[PDB]
Amino acid sequence: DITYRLAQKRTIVTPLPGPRSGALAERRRAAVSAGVGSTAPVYAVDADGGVIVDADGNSFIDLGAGIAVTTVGASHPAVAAAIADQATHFTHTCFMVTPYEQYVQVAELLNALTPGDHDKRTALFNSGAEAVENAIKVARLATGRPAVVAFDNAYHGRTNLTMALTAKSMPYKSQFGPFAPEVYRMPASYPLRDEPGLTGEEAARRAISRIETQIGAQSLAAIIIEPIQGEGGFIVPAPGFLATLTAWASENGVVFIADEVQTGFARTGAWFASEHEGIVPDIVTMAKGIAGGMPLSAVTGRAELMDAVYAGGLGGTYGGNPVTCAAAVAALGVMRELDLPARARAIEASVTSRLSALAEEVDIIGEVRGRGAMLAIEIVKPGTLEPDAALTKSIAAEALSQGVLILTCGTFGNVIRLLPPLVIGDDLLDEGITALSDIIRAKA
Amino acid sequence: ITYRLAQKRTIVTPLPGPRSGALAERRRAAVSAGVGSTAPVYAVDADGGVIVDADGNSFIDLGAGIAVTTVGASHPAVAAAIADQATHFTHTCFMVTPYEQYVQVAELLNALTPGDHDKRTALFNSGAEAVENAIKVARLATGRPAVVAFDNAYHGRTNLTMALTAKSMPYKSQFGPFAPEVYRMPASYPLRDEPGLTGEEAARRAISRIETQIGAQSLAAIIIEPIQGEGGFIVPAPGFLATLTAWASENGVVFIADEVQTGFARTGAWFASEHEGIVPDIVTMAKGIAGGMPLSAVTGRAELMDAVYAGGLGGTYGGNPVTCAAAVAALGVMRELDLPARARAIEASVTSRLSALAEEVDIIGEVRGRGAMLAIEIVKPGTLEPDAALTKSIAAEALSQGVLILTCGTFGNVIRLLPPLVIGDDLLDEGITALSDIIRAKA
Amino acid sequence: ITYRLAQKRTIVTPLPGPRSGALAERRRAAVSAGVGSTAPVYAVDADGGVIVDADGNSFIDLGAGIAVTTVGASHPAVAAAIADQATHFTHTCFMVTPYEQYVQVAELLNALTPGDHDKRTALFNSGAEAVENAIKVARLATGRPAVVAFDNAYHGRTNLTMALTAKSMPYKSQFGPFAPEVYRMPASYPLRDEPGLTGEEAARRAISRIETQIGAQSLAAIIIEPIQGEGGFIVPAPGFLATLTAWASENGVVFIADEVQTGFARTGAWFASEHEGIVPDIVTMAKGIAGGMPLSAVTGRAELMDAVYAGGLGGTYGGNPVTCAAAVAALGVMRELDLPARARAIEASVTSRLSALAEEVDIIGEVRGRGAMLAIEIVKPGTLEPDAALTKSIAAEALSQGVLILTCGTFGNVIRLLPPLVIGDDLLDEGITALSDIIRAKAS
Amino acid sequence: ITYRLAQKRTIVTPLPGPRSGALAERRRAAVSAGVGSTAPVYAVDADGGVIVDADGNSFIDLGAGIAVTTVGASHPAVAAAIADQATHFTHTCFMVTPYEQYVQVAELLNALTPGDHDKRTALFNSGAEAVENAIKVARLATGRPAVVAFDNAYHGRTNLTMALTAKSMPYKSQFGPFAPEVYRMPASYPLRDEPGLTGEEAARRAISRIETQIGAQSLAAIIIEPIQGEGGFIVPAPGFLATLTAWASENGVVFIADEVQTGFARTGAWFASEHEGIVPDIVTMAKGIAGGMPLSAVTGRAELMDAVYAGGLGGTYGGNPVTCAAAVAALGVMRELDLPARARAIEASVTSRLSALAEEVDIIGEVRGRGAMLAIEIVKPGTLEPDAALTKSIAAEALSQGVLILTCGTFGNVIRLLPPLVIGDDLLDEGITALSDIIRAKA
Repeated sequence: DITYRLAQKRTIVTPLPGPRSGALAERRRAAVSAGVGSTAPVYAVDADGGVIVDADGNSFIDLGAGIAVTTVGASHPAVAAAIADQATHFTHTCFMVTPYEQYVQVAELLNALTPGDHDKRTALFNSGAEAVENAIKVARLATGRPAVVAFDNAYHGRTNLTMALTAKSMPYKSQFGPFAPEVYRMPASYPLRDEPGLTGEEAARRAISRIETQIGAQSLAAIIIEPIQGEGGFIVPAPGFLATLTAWASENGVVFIADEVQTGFARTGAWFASEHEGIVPDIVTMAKGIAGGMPLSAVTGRAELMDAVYAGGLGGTYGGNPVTCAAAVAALGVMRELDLPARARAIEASVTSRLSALAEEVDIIGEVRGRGAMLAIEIVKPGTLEPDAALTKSIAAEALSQGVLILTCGTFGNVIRLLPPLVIGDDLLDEGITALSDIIRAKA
Repeated sequence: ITYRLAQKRTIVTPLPGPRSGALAERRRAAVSAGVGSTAPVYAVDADGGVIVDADGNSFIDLGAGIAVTTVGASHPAVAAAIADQATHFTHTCFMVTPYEQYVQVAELLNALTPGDHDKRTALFNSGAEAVENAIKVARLATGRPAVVAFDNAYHGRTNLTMALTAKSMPYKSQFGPFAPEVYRMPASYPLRDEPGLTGEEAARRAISRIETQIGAQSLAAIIIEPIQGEGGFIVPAPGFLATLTAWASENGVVFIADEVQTGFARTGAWFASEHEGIVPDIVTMAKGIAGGMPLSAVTGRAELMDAVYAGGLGGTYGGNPVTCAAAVAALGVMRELDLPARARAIEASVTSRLSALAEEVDIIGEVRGRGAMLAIEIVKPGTLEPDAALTKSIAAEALSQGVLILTCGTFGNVIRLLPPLVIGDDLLDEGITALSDIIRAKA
Repeated sequence: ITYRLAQKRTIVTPLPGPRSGALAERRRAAVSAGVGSTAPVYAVDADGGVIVDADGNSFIDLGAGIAVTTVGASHPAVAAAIADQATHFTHTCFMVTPYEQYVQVAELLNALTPGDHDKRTALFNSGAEAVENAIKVARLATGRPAVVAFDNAYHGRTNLTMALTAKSMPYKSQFGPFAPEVYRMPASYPLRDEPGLTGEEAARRAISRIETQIGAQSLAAIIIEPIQGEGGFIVPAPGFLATLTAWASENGVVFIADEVQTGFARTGAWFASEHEGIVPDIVTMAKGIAGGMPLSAVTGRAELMDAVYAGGLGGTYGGNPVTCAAAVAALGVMRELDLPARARAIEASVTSRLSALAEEVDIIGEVRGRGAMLAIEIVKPGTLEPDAALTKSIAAEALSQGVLILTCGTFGNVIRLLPPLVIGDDLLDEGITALSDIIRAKAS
Repeated sequence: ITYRLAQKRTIVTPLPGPRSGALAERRRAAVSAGVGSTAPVYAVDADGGVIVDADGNSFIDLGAGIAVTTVGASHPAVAAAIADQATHFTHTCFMVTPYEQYVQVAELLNALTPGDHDKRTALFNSGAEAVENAIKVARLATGRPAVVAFDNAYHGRTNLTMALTAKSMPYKSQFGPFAPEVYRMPASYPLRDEPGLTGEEAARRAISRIETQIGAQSLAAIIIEPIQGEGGFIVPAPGFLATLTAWASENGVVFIADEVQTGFARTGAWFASEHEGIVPDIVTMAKGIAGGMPLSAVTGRAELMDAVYAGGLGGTYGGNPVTCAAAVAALGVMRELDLPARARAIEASVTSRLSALAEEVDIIGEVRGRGAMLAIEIVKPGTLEPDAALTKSIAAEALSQGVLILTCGTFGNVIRLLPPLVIGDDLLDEGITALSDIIRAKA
């Protein structure tokens, strides 16, 4: 039993964008860099439960959660109350100047929540990119080795190094280099497009062989991978792939970094997606869902790695902001109290079965995949695995016109993803999935 | 009657006290040793010119969280704006579903930054991210690879911002290899440069080296702080920056003023670039912008900022709507209270006291800075040999006396003053007197 | 052919013998341990198909000093040209005072390389320097930063050529960090790729990855060996290279054929590119060019080669007049004796013997190559699992029997044949019979 | 000494003449425009102090092919050794089948380089390859990433040696991005540095910057030319190099003396390091080593050179046996004729003439260099403003008079003298007089 602040309804009753959104768009185009861009042409005034309400009073079904961020809802009252309260005491002291309990609380929670029973420590930053940057810093300093491996279909951020680590050039990297050195890309696992029948273990062995031939373990500080590749297309590795990699890394003194920026915090039907794989990452990176929408990120890793860095080596002015920490303590509480991991598993069950039935009735769905509330359909030309990015975009755009916000992704631009807030109601989620299904049938 | 906390220095327990000590045991068990903190006490409230710790001690705050809480660390208008926005939405991702608060901040920054030309803004979370994105814009817009940064510079802790940062320890050491095609040049450091060197000559020396070693046709950008912050509050010789900007303009090189620390009233103007009469092609901002909340900005010529293809400037959290609400409020407070004028008054009163102290002792090599960004460089008597150990000792003794004062510098020997601009005259005077007494004792 | 030395295999002392042993003691006391040598005997003469050591042993030379002494290691016309030029001048620095010998080599190479289009040449000393300068031309001419190299590639031992080289040990390990904006892609390796994979499809896979991860607009050059040499004498599937060159041409990307090892009669044509029907934008050359002397060349489209400002391509020694005289003489010998035809005859006779041998034993996974650049890949029986130890043991046993045969391979399990093309039928037959007997002994 | 060619100037056709003109047409049709040549005439013979062109003109050679043909460009012992080796074998690849000639050169260089400690050598083809391999040894042996090079340095035209080289045009521009973790530092340039700056202080300034910006624990190597060649024949202030080598030793940093240009009799000693009293950990060599043939060498402490795993230093052609035979012969000639002593005599006589000339004109800012590596820096009268255009015009006019003289310099305003050491006194004098007359005419 969840109580909502806003009516959980889809309501589209003006042109899109409406008049007030249009006036805002004119101001936006006059003031904001064209390099930014936005998926939706409407401007938000409220977001609660499973809806976004725009400046003209339209109410959209939110199947994006701000790209997997507002897992607890975009204005959860406990999160809002924690934010307001902390801000009355202090917005900022800089933890590296005058520390505070809120940062310590978050570190404690994350140390306990991440995989493994071993001794761990945490450092907090603002963005997921900063978390990745700092995990790489820890691995390089602790091992004394220079190279880092990242994978095909990877996405890790928009800083120079996280661009280096990211696989796709457009729109993340193109014209923004040259890039941070000693980053090597390897093949990972992509079941749909890899050789038929390839096992996870064999996919891992092929990557290991390439690493040994082309880099050498003695020069490799770290392997970084997303347990489910997010922007690359919600790619779930073949069973056995990740465990095979982690075993090799452990044998070779290489730090294994699981990038759980998108998969972390209930999203995949577990606290962390690494749990489904049985792996215990040496370092985990986190952001998005952590703080109920506020800018917080985290690096949680084996104590001996995290404490290898000299005092002052991990830094930043804002990181572990006390208001964002208060938001995180509250958001993590909500996840526990409402058992949002269980809710994600319920969503996997109901949505995957609907999408699988839809795939049998049309010919444009190449695969239904994902876990928990991180689910996707890959869109292809009938009778092939040829990507159809144009159709993907058209489906997403038609859904928006019908009042349902659905994101896309993928190395080839042809994946419709589903990232609802986990506090969405059954009826509104069903309405959104039905609207999408009708659009897919119409296109097929 | 107006402040929320008592504007008093109150030290009535050992430091750290018992509640801080218990928090510190927790902190050492949970938080990476790579982080570290200046103070051993844990904050529960910060307001006006004070920080109150978990044991009820009250410290005079001459750091502002490293130049961040310019409007105070819990300004009630900032607090109310944060609270209010959070009830509506914490986040939609501006790149997914946009919102007015981001647009408002962009409008405010386009208006506030130097120059009357057409500008656009993009928002991120940290100062390092702002610098990263300024470099991305310059590189894409010019089609050129190289970037120049300077001796004594500091720009952040990401791989590229480490590359752009001069000092290795603790910012860079063991964290490379670093982003390529970054070239370091000499800038202006009047105390330590050749006696009588003009800013124009210092700039011509840098320009000559740039032309010889890089070539304008390969250079996307020159990035410099108008007053170098972590490097030691180094104010360039007059004429230096204008000489550089003129060359950059003539050669199609993007000039980026990194105002992350200097920006927003701090130096007695909205931006420190104003003192120099320069109009930077791009300005980077963070710290003071949002009254303590994590927001950063890149404001630049429209033709540069709009050269980037849609989706090329990105990030999930950037321009967070709660942080934007905070910024709108914080910028309002700066205007309403005329905090630039306040910084100018602080410059006048504090610089004269510090200059008098410098004549009285023999360990102050220079008093420098502008507005409420003021510093003394500590040296061995009769020399300009840095004394970092003494610098550290003075700051630690100040802390034991209830006054939080930060240090910095390429050579670790600069005591800096970064008060919140809402500090009262009497409490600021008390803090400066306590510092002066400690400096006299050490000299 | 008249030979200077008796074309006989003669092993009549311990190996190494006493005089080689005294040289080896001096060598260990004076020469870096980082260098290393395959053979423990010290050369005093090399002619036709033999190497005569300091103790009078005569070895059958199936290596040609790693594909260098194609015209033989002391051809009298090459020696005469070297002697004559040294009497006039050893060096003036072509960039200071030019000379006809450099111009003559440039003219010969412009004529001999693929295509009828306008070309220019620049001369250097080593193959690595040629590759460096081909990359310099491509980067300057295109104004683009990135370069693509491939799995199994080898291009040299300078920092950038190490970057371009795939295998870490012993070429790269501990010698970084490496030159930036080098990206590695899969090429074609028929034995180890998916069974049935066409060259066109292998090329499409590389192209897709290049488009996704780099973007043509950032790509100055693709560099590939037409037959990968140190990587294991890997011949691409038919259609692979043409598919690449077509894409490169369409996208303004400079295509560089690294013919340092394949060049000059070696593969049964002047250039291996001819077998593929491709016309590279730039060709890099060294090894066989100057009958053993240190010369290398970059020959490319005039518009590319002349895009570089005067003084931008340089070096003190490059196009050394004595080495140029050697090259004019060597190229003359290749023409006069029709060494490409001789390479074709060696392919016919040796490939059929080696293929018969492969049916008789169970440790030969593949016989491959073209002309006199031929290889057998050694595997564990009934598998494609590499056997580097056995490969090494075969080569070592051959050396003990007076036959110098080199190895190579990404996995260290390729026995290669690189005879001088002036070897006699009888001595070549003897060498192959000795190798076969050893392989038969090991297959039991 | 007896010569093969007439030791005189002979200018009896237009320059270029008809045969050189025909060759130049062929050259422009066949050779990349990126190469370029100083002289428009084509060589058929070079011997002693002269170069004879395709039309029978004879030039006084004051360049030695850029400091290469120190023993003369066709010394008969060198030519005979070359001929003789080629009849036995041109190449076996030392890494496949080794040979005595490589061992002989390694032994000679181990003995000749500074210090009495245990050393080993590896051979390559070019000076750039020697520098590449010295950096490889230093990085592997120390396990550290960074390399320091200096203002005004030149080390070669490969990607990494371009990175190490200071001047962009024509060595680097548009050829990047460059090998990472190369840091440039100031060295010593007496003419243009602060008046009175000591070498020790110049080194202390570089050391300070290194410690601040890199940290010894990340620094594999410092590489410097004992006299910077292409940068303008810059001789460091006394004490500079020794101060650096002391610091490197104390901090585990490999010090590499790049003697590619200074090496082998050129500066009045076997190696220019001798004049400075330093013992470099690694020396790089090429140019004069093999009497014009393509050989280069890396000679270093045994513990450093042998730290590299077998096969880690390589190349197909390196230590070519014909080039090794040339080197044994050339080094023999240098010993037999005491060419280091000859270089000291040249220094004495030429420096005194050039210094007198500098007193008489107003366009020579400095006379500098050692041995037969001598230079005049050309400036605008009453200033140190470079005059590159005048420098070029002097060299061009000398060529028209039958004297081949090279230029160089960071600012393109240095006339250099690099004669072969077998040039006769009368011909060298004639060359210097022709140059002097031209310089007088210009002043």
